Amino acid sequence: EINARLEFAKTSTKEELFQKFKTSNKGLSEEQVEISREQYGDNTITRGKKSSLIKRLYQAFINPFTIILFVLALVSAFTDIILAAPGEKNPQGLIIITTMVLISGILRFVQETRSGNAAENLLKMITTTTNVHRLESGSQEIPIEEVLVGDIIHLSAGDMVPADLRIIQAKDLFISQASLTGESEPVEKLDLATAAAAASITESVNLAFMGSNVISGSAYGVVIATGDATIFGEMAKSVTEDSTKTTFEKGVNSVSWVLIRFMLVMVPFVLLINGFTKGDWMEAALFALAVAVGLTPEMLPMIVTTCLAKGAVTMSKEKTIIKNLNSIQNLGSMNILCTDKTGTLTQDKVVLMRHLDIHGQENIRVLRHGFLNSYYQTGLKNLMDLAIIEGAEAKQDKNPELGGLSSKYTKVDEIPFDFERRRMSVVVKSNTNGATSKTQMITKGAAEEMLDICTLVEDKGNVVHLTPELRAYILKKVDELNEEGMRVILVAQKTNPSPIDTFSVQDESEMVLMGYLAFLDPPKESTAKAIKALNKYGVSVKILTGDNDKVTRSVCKQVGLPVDKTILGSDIDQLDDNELAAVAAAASVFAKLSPQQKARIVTTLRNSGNSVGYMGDGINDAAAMKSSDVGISVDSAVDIAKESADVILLEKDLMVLEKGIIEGRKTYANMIKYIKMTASSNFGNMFSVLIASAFLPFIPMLSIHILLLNLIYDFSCTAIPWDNVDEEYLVVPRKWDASSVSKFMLWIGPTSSVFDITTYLLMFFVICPATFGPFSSLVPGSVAYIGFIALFHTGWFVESMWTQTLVIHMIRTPKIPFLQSRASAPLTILTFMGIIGLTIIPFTSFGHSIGLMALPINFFPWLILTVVMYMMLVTIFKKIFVSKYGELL
Ligand SMILES: [Mg+2]
Repeated sequence: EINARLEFAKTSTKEELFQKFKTSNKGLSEEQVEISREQYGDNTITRGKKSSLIKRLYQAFINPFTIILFVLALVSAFTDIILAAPGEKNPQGLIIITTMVLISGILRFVQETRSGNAAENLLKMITTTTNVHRLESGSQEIPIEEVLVGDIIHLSAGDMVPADLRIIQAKDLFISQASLTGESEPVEKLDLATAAAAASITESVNLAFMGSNVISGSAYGVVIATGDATIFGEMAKSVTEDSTKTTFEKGVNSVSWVLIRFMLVMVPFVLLINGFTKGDWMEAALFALAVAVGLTPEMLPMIVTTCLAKGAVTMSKEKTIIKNLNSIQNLGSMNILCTDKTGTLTQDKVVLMRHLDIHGQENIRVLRHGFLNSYYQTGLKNLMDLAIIEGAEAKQDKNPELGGLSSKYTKVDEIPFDFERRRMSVVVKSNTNGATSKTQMITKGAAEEMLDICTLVEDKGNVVHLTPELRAYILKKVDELNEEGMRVILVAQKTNPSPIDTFSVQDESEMVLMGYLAFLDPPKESTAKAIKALNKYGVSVKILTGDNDKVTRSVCKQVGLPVDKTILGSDIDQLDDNELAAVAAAASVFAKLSPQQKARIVTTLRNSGNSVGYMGDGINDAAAMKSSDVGISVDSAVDIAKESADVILLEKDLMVLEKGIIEGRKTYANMIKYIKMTASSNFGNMFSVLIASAFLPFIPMLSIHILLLNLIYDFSCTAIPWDNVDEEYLVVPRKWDASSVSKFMLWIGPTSSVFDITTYLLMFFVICPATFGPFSSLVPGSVAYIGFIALFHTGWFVESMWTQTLVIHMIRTPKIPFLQSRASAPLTILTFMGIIGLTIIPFTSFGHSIGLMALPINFFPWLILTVVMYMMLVTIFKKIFVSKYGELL
């Protein structure tokens, strides 16, 4: 029903704009922006649903880890605050676990807010801008999201349409509406008052809709609709963006499920054993609560958030400004990099340009027409046009036949560039006249598309007829030049369109071929170093380009790329999906493709069990970028690429992409390392508790003691994001896993339980009796009894920390530590400082308040030996695990 406003804008004219038409200095636009924002709408991106925080927090607080923390608080409530004996009502754990629940839920909500699906500027690090002219200063580039009905945006070459907009000024405006309607050939728009309600909305020669990227031209226009009211909004309503890529959410939930399984197995066993043997069911509940607290690694979401933030910040610092947080996982799993040859593999700066006649000799007339075609072009200026302009300007002082053409001629019409036609045209004319007949129609483009258009040739000394022998001769010379490494463009010229109009493809015919211009794009100085690094790291660099095969093969061979059976688009059309997948999985250089052929190639490669990353900086490559699993682009590019991309790069270089991939991999490597280490250590400690529940007459450690141990360990594990990772782990694309975590827990876990039992006995027979006498003689309620219990708890507290935090330097690498794989300095410093903090805790007022005590100095050397023994046993079990289950982590 929104079509009423659109049809009203299409009909009438600028003279009937109740919502203001004149603006940018007089339009009453300083507070009407709020009226338009509320009454009309705002530029939103609402896809299928925007459930408010009322449901967002509801679904974020039912996370399995949050459920575990809540049930820990509930059991702590149901045991330590209500069902305890009278006088034994000490909450402590209730509040200290509710705080953990809240700190997990808030961080999970923050993550899910900035976690989305593929291309989404949720982080808002880098964005896309529109040249708006508001009534304060004007000419202020603003984000596309900050656009309201009743504003003017100037549309230029490459500028994506901000919102549903009505054209006000039009100068050779051509926009590609293929992103929403098809028909990749650019559609011409004009400013008029025609009504013509009978239309499929697509044409709308007066209306420019959202997503219709401007191929060429300069045009001002007023906004008539914004937000989901735009046709882009109804297209986004059909979300169809759900994917089955295992991400951080599923991995964290699976780790929580492994913890749930281990708890559901162990806690009932401990409860049954204690209740049936000791006859103290409340003590059994305390044992179960301690086991559940120890097994569950609280302060895990904080570590996950730290890892994600560190990865995002580091990737941004490595000239790789990422988008929605799931970009890290998507890019880190890239098997195939499908890029182009322009810019990525070649320094686009053309240093070898040639203006050649039909024979192959120099002739400045061709350069003159090329300069006329380039300097009077409203479209995107590529390297060829810039090289032509610079060379002509540098040589103008020598031969003034090129004498300044910027003022002696004035543009009067233009034909844009279509991939179908491969030729761009301009009709230029002298402004001062002097001949009353000068309307040249210079056209520059490809080889065969230009030859099939021209009907006569030039040079020699005459306008010779286009003999097929001449056509074959020109084509063969062009092929020779292309195989020499230089790309060539052919120019044509027609004259005397006395009515300066009717310029269609029909008028772009029957021309005189002046000659061809040759340019060389030298290969980049990164001589396959980036290519070899990507191959080492698990990325197959495939080239998707539409240029001639000869130049592409020359460049690829110069950059050490495989010059081999190169599939052309003509073959791709004949090759069905199965054989196209076969050749794509085999070939690595694809030349002379179409914007849709690249999309088909990417789709088939992805569907053949792979992940594809397309890097593009043009209007047409977005068709394949949206078809790619991870979208990559440069900052100096068109908006249709950046909006559809995910890995926007501050510089164009494959090494930047490689470093971004490495940092993204390191994020998950450190995350899974921390998860495995914490889970295995917790399993070992609680398994020692379970196996010693039948002997010790007291709980080995209080629930508050284990909780503080875990909190200190986790807050000292915040340097895991800044931890060095072995190259052997960073050279293979990897995804989230939980089975390896479970194997690590069940294998490298009990090796700590054995020495936990050793420390149990050494406390119950060597130190606590040394300070209080034999425990059997100790009477319950005495100072000696409570002192014995507190000293045992403190001893296991200190020993457990010293073993859990110092084993990180060993289990981090599957190799010999400190000999082949050193740790990170922040990790070591944080480990040492946390260990000192825990060792100093029981000697202060915090001890004897939680239940700790000062320890005898004889207790320290036993720990010095126990830690080393644990290191050795861990190394043995680590080599066993590596050689048995393939990899350690
Ligand atoms: Mg331990």
